[PDB]
Amino acid sequence: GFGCPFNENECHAHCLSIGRKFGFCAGPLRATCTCGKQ
Repeated sequence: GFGCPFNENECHAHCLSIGRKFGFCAGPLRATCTCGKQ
């Protein structure tokens, strides 16, 4: 995905910064991140 496996901390913190409290990278390619609450 966008963050993992490259930078999970970034994707994670990034998603966490948009209100979401959890989330990971969405898709295999560096597209976006899948937040736990969209």
